[PDB]
Amino acid sequence: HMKFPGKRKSKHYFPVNARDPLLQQFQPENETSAAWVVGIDQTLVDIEAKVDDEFIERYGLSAGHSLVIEDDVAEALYQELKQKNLITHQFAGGTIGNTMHNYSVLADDRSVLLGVMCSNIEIGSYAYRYLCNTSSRTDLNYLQGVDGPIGRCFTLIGESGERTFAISPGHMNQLRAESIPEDVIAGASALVLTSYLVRCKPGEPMPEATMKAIEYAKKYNVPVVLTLGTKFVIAENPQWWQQFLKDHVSILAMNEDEAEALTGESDPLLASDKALDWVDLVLCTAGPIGLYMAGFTEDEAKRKTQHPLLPGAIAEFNQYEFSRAMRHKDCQNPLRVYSHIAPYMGGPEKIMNTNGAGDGALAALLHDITANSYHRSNVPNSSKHKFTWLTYSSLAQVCKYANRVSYQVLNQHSPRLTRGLPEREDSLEESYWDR
Amino acid sequence: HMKFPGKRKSKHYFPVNARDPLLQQFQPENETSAAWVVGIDQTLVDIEAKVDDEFIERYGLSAGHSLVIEDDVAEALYQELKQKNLITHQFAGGTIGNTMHNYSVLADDRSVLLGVMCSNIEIGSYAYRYLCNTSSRTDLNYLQGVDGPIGRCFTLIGESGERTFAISPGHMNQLRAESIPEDVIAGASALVLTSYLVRCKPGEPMPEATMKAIEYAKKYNVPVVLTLGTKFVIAENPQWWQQFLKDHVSILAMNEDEAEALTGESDPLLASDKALDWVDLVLCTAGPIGLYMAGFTEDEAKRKTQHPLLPGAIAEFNQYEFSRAMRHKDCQNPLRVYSHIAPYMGGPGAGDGALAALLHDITANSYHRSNVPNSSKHKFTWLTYSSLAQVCKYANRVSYQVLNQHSPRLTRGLPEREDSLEESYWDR
Amino acid sequence: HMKFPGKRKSKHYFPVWVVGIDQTLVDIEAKVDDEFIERYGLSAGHSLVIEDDVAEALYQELKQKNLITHQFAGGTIGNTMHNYSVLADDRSVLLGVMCSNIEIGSYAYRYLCNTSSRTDLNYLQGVDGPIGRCFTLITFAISPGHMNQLRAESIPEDVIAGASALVLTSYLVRCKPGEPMPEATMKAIEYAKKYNVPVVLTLGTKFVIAENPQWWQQFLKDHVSILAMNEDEAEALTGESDPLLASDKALDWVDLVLCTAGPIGLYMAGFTEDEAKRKTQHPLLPGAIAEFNQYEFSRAMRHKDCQNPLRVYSHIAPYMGGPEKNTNGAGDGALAALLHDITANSYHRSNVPNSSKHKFTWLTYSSLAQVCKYANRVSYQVLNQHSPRLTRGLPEREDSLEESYWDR
Amino acid sequence: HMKFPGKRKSKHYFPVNARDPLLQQFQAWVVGIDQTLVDIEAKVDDEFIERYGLSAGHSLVIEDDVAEALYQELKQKNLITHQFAGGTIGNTMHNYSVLADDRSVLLGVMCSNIEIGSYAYRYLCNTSSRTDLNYLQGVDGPIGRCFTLIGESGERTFAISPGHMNQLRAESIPEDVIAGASALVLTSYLVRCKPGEPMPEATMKAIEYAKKYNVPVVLTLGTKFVIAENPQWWQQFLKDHVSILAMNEDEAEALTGESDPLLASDKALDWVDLVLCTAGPIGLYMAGFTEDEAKRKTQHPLLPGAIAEFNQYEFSRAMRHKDCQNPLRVYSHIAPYMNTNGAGDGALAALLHDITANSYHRSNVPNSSKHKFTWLTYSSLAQVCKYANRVSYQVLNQHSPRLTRGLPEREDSLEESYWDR
Ligand SMILES: Nc1nc2c(ncn2[C@@H]2O[C@H](COP(=O)(O)OP(=O)(O)O)[C@@H](OP(=O)(O)OP(=O)(O)O)[C@H]2O)c(=O)[nH]1
Ligand SMILES: Nc1nc2c(ncn2[C@@H]2O[C@H](COP(=O)(O)OP(=O)(O)O)[C@@H](OP(=O)(O)OP(=O)(O)O)[C@H]2O)c(=O)[nH]1
Ligand SMILES: Nc1nc2c(ncn2[C@@H]2O[C@H](COP(=O)(O)OP(=O)(O)O)[C@@H](OP(=O)(O)OP(=O)(O)O)[C@H]2O)c(=O)[nH]1
Ligand SMILES: Nc1nc2c(ncn2[C@@H]2O[C@H](COP(=O)(O)OP(=O)(O)O)[C@@H](OP(=O)(O)OP(=O)(O)O)[C@H]2O)c(=O)[nH]1
Ligand SMILES: Nc1nc2c(ncn2[C@@H]2O[C@H](CO)[C@@H](O)[C@H]2O)c(=O)[nH]1
Ligand SMILES: Nc1nc2c(ncn2[C@@H]2O[C@H](CO)[C@@H](O)[C@H]2O)c(=O)[nH]1
Ligand SMILES: Nc1nc2c(ncn2[C@@H]2O[C@H](CO)[C@@H](O)[C@H]2O)c(=O)[nH]1
Ligand SMILES: Nc1nc2c(ncn2[C@@H]2O[C@H](CO)[C@@H](O)[C@H]2O)c(=O)[nH]1
Ligand SMILES: Nc1nc2c(ncn2[C@@H]2O[C@H](CO)[C@@H](O)[C@H]2O)c(=O)[nH]1
Ligand SMILES: Nc1nc2c(ncn2[C@@H]2O[C@H](CO)[C@@H](O)[C@H]2O)c(=O)[nH]1
Ligand SMILES: Nc1nc2c(ncn2[C@@H]2O[C@H](CO)[C@@H](O)[C@H]2O)c(=O)[nH]1
Ligand SMILES: Nc1nc2c(ncn2[C@@H]2O[C@H](CO)[C@@H](O)[C@H]2O)c(=O)[nH]1
Ligand SMILES: [K+]
Ligand SMILES: [K+]
Ligand SMILES: [K+]
Ligand SMILES: [K+]
Ligand SMILES: [K+]
Ligand SMILES: [K+]
Ligand SMILES: [Mg+2]
Ligand SMILES: [Mg+2]
Ligand SMILES: [Mg+2]
Repeated sequence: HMKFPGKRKSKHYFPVNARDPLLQQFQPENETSAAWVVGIDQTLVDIEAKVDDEFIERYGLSAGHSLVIEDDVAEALYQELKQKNLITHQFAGGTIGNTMHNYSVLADDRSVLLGVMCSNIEIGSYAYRYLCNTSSRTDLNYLQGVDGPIGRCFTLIGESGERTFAISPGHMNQLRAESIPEDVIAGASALVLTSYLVRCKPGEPMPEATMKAIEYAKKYNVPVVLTLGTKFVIAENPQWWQQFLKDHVSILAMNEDEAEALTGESDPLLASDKALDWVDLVLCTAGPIGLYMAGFTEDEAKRKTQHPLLPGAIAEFNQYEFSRAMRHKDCQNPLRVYSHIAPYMGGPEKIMNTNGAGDGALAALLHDITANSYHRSNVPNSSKHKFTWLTYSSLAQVCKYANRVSYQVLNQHSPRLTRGLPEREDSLEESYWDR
Repeated sequence: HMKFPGKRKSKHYFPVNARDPLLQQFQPENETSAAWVVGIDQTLVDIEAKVDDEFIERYGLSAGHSLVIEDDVAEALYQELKQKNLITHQFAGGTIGNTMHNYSVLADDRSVLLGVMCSNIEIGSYAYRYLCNTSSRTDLNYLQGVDGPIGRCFTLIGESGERTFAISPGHMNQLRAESIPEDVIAGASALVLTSYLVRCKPGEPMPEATMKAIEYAKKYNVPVVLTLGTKFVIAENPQWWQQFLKDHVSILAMNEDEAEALTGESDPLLASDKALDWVDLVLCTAGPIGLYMAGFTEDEAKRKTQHPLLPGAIAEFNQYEFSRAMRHKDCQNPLRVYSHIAPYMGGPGAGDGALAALLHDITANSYHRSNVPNSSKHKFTWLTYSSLAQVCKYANRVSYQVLNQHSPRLTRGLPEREDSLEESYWDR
Repeated sequence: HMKFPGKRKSKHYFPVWVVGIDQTLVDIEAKVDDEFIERYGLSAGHSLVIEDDVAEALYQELKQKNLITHQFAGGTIGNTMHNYSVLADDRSVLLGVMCSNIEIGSYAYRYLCNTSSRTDLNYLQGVDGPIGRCFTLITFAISPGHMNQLRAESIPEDVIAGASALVLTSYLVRCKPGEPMPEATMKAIEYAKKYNVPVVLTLGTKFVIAENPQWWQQFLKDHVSILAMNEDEAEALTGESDPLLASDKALDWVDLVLCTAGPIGLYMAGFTEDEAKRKTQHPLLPGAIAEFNQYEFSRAMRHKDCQNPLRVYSHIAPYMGGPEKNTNGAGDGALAALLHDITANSYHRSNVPNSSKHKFTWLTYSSLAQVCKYANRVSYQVLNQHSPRLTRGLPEREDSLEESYWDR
Repeated sequence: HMKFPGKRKSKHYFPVNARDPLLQQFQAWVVGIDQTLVDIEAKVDDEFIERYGLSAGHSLVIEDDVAEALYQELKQKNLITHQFAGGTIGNTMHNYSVLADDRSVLLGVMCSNIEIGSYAYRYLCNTSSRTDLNYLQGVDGPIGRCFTLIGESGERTFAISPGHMNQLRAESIPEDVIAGASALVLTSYLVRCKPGEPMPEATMKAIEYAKKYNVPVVLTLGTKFVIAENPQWWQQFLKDHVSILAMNEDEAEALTGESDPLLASDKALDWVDLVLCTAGPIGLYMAGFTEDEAKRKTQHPLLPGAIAEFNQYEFSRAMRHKDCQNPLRVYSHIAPYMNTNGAGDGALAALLHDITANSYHRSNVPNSSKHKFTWLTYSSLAQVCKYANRVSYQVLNQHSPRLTRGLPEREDSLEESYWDR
């Protein structure tokens, strides 16, 4: 029942749901299908508000950071916002919670979320709000119970632009590795993680559970995906993250600042290319520069672009933009391919939410990767396969999609979407509304 | 931040978001505020499964009904479904929960639901599921706590497409009149009820709270909306329902059979017309016949159709198809107007979907009036933003969407219009 | 030999001048610290005059440490006439001052080597002093020199008589008293009324206008027919913070209004014959004036020439979502586009009396909506480049032969 | 901030404004010498031509008093129709900047005191904006006047009143300006001067710098008569100094002796590295050198000619004989698209654009496939002919030999819908 990733005209027909006539005389009586995506996150609740730069330093914060805070310092901040009646919005959050939420909206298929949740949920609470607000098709039944509160992210915006985060973890890192459902990760087409998962008070089991999901991920050949949580967290130990990506990660989500922190390259293109030594596919959100994508394709199946060749540190880096991504392991003679797209319709008027924008362009990519798993099980004999790809569409096309989604997330306050993209009406549908 | 009702090319520009530059020169120093819709329901959870028509009779059920059952009968049925591993789908339900859910998906604005909810919610439970599944923009913060379980609706399919429903109410009818948020209903553009709300064990407060919600609705001149839950519920006392509609209800949703039970008219058009004696606007879903709509417009502002004139018991009833609906009270020379549309693309809970579309159009008028009071769309105090012909176009398309899927709840709105610039972008 | 205004496909066939007054200026650009501004008694966002010796002190600090980045011709009306000639490929006459003896490498030298070719400077007036120096600090610091010494005898009556518009800036009355520039300006306006030449006015900062808003209003009624403006300059003139309303209130005094609303886009308001109304095919927009673009598609007339005048409005948003990163010279560019369209009407009427585009005494060649389209595009061009002066017109679409020729 | 040469769809992306966010994350002009001249155009009788010792189709110097008599009769009878800046190289530097929207430096003379309304004033108000005249030299005399005398037939006779136009001194040649250039442009008229005037000496000092810093030298011709006086000296000039030769069909027959344009250009290729000849209505030919390893063969039919199938490798980029390791001779010709004097002066500007474009794209895009070797032109000979042919067509549909309207660029898919909105 999954939607098509993007709005481009496709050469091959996409079924959308298995009840399709041609597909019904086609599929077997016993049909599995049902392709999904799973991620791990620190169950969080955003509490957004604008504040003075005085409010920032008064609580030991720095602009543009994501800093954890002590429990007593947080209650002091919580009380000052209710006193001054400064709170503007309360909604679900989490770099990966947002991503799973946006995935379900874009594809209208299920996503499983792994994390924590109050064992007893009272109405009107932060844990309650998290549920009423989470997307419908996002599945929260596999969460784990905790006797404490879920996490609170005090998103402080201040003057136009930089959005500061202050985290009251609560029990958000109390996820145990026994709570990782083996069967869910096996039938997944990607496992999505964020750099914030290692940031925890020592001894908390979240990292223990995260590595356990990766165990299952490797068992069943499920790509591991990683998004990053600010430049400062990474620059502390760049070589540790580098070593981590080689062993486990297969897909890397990133922005230009987070990337230079990892590679030492002020050029996103080079940072992304240097990253390809460690992972199979890289997405780099460069803010106003646009976004880049770098990955691998089979050298025999390369498709050369029809756009002008772009200049860059790597000459003509989009030369095979129209190739689809494969995992390095699945290639016989892997070839590096790169692509870049500029902001949609010249970008927004207002800078707005640049933090959750990257977390959204990622969801677009996940959609395309799931779509490949979905269309492969429903139409296996298709020209779209018998080569073992990673993405259903080409890098150029996936950029086209993810770029359009980021524009959606930037042009609104929240980082979570509630409405998918508008698809084209055919002639019949068009005349219907015009009649 | 509300979406536009339908996908038609509009003469007047719809702001969509109160942040629109053209609207901030227009907008005062303080927020202009969006509108919303509220409804009351028996918090329910659908539990779908196929069974024999033999299985139906084994629990005192009839094909095609919606029947309550006692707790011992319910625990036996639940155990038999888990035993044979027969359950196929579990999701949120309720005639009005669905409608409020679909409204939020279609409009992308907030909807308030009033009802019950376990005060202690354990993970994996039914009360848990209700939350994880309800749409985001549907607001459940105003539900009421209960020491019991929410309702379970066992949807049983009879192989021919027949849907039998077996209801284990639990505490779903325990909504108290104090729990009705007065301020929520005041800023609403409609209060939505379902005929199922009167079905409860004696002494339970649900009816008391219902009368209390309607009380607030009249305070602030909020239209009351009523959808019906089967012909059988109405045939019990059709003249009682008639009396209810005159006093309270302003908008009536129905299907052809539900209507015949209420008015005695096997012709939907005639039944709807008779219904207009009691309410201000009528939506009647006639299945494969299509769906009809009947309402009032000011005889001064009538806009005559440009489509061919249709034959029916009411001669040339679509003559003013293109008029907008008003409430009878707001009209000085009220005029009856009718419209009819056939199924989308020849045909393949649907009625509860076409209603949601109507709610959207009514909220859109409330939204566009607060953001652009100067526009030609408000020389008078209308009920719908669009014309009956246009509202039917929308509701018909939505019911088709609910038919082509299994569940009665939508998960994604309709495909929106792609302009020329977007097209070139994707085709690049 | 004039170009077509815009790149839109035209129903009527185009076969293929304007005069203005300015304080002859030369831009000298440099970026500086916010400390540098207060160190010389300046304020941000102004155009503040400075003395000749104080000007020499600022000039010298820029030469020592070499902070000057770019030097080019300037002046709100110098830019506008310059950009007009680039866009239309027709002549524009500029009136002002100029060193009577010009040495190679000088500032007066540069102004000539840099001014557009098709722009005609022969009617300038000689002065034994220097032209003006504008020190652009990223605020403007002005060393007037002799820029305001234009004498009214130097106003060529015959030039303005055969013109289709006279273009002025509010900066022409801002001068040390006793300098003759304002007198020369009034003489041009006197000539303009004789031969029925529309008067055009762009404004030079909110501060200049807010001092005595009620006076400028009266100026526009008597003389002005076309008003160029930005959103701030507009609130100062009318007291209406809404650009739509401000532009509307200004229509009480003038015949046509162009208001650059920065990121909001740009508005336009004018008059058209109620018989010749052409109603828009775009959605009706909301605003303080309901459905104000209802007749976006009418052509512009002067209030006097209408028998049943009707007010008509249009609004368009920034091109391609605005730029990536010079919000000043843009308005001075958007204006040039309007001039281009107005010249085209007098041009297309004099070369093609048989065409249907002259059924009435029009002001604009195109529709109000179509003109906004054109001016909007030019503003984007002025924003993407550094200087406020254009160097190449817009690219026009070629036929199939050009397509096939270049690809072959 | 330079424009792209031509309107063809390019395989490689052209940065245009060096701001372009692309090249910035990993982060060029042409100079010429001319006799400062002013065109004064007018229609005249065939009696008017002979009356001052002139012949139709020449560019003839005249005495100062012979000029004063001619000037006075044109004002008396009110015969002058247009007055504008001129000079075979003045046109070129002007037209280049119009087409490329980048700077061009011009070297010459100019009144040290310029009064309003004068000819020196007019020259500046009229010169292209982006043309830089700051490096000119001051002179205590009047600038040159070229009286363009046209007849009803169309013959454009030229009468030159040199004044001090040939007083350019070799010290006034800016050493560094020519160094960072991509071409040094000269005209056959620079050696033609009254004896003792230093103008030819200044030319040789500019050429010194050109070879010093490896700047290709360019040469355009005036009329066939200018060369037929001494064809063998011009030839000898080309070998040592010139790297690029500009020519038209008649000017060429006088230098090479070939009534066939193709052979003449080929003969000239022995002395210089690249030759362009304007063949009037026959079209235009181009000949040069390319690396034999990277030659790219045409997709057009092979043409018959004095050299059979001369367009066999039309699509190659041109190199200098010196820069080639194994040079190959390459030829191309294009016919007219869809003022016979100034049109050729325009096509030269077009080629300069492409040659600078290579210099511009090389400094901004060192990594591209377009700079493996050390090329001369950015585009292919077939593509370069397209451009210059297109420019010459514009020069004919207008009066003056200087342009005011560069080429109109192709409207995009996105833009076109905007203008259609
Ligand atoms: N315009 C455009 N096209 C893209 C882009 N990315 C990939 N393509 C094209 O899609 C074609 C492959 O179609 P599929 O990807 O197999 O089918 P799909 O329509 O379901 O995606 C490729 O062409 P091909 O098969 O090599 O050539 P052909 O056989 O389609 O002629 C490739 O050139 C893009 O960003 N823009
Ligand atoms: N095609 C079509 N049109 C419909 C339908 N229902 C109403 N209309 C037309 O819409 C017009 C009114 O526009 P509004 O309702 O005020 O604007 P809106 O479309 O943006 O809401 C009416 O025309 P009017 O105002 O009388 O004529 P005009 O002023 O629109 O020219 C009416 O004829 C329908 O089902 N199909
Ligand atoms: N594309 C476009 N068109 C606009 C715009 N504004 C006005 N028009 C249309 O231009 C037409 C008038 O054309 P002119 O303005 O005379 O011709 P032009 O193209 O040379 O300017 C009008 O209708 P018409 O029916 O085309 O004229 P007619 O054929 O009835 O005379 C009007 O609808 C705009 O922004 N974009
Ligand atoms: N249509 C056309 N093409 C010309 C002409 N002259 C040269 N070319 C083509 O230009 C290509 C080289 O492109 P570049 O010069 O590097 O790129 P450019 O488009 O930016 O100039 C050559 O093709 P290639 O790369 O070998 O061909 P392909 O593999 O791109 O098909 C050659 O065929 C001409 O007159 N007409
Ligand atoms: N998982 C996680 N998400 C975070 C953290 N800090 C901020 N975010 C989320 O990041 C998003 C903004 O980029 C919001 O959804 C925040 O709630 C953190 O420490 N962990
Ligand atoms: N992604 C990626 N994997 C590599 C690269 N070089 C070696 N490997 C992997 O390292 C292991 C050693 O062969 C195998 O799993 C390879 O696929 C590289 O450049 N990129
Ligand atoms: N409120 C309410 N909804 C019901 C009842 N019986 C069935 N439904 C719902 O009606 C929908 C099908 O029309 C499903 O969501 C059912 O759960 C009932 O008694 N009350
Ligand atoms: N709905 C409805 N109310 C009516 C009608 N005729 C009179 N009324 C009542 O008359 C009053 C005037 O609006 C209200 O009480 C209405 O309900 C009718 O045809 N329909
Ligand atoms: N006429 C005039 N132009 C000015 C003044 N101040 C700045 N400018 C010019 O206005 C342009 C920027 O809008 C630049 O060319 C400035 O040099 C002034 O007082 N008068
Ligand atoms: N611009 C303009 N002139 C007006 C308006 N109303 C009257 N006038 C003129 O003002 C003078 C006094 O009525 C006459 O010249 C009128 O034509 C108006 O709304 N706008
Ligand atoms: N430098 C120079 N230009 C000339 C001469 N004769 C004609 N021209 C110019 O050549 C152009 C016509 O080809 C016009 O601009 C003429 O002024 C001459 O002797 N020297
Ligand atoms: N341009 C050119 N130079 C040649 C040729 N043959 C020899 N040379 C000269 O020989 C030297 C080697 O490059 C240089 O001085 C060249 O100019 C030839 O065919 N063309
Ligand atoms: K890896
Ligand atoms: K939910
Ligand atoms: K009623
Ligand atoms: K100039
Ligand atoms: K006036
Ligand atoms: K040589
Ligand atoms: Mg991030
Ligand atoms: Mg201005
Ligand atoms: Mg020549």
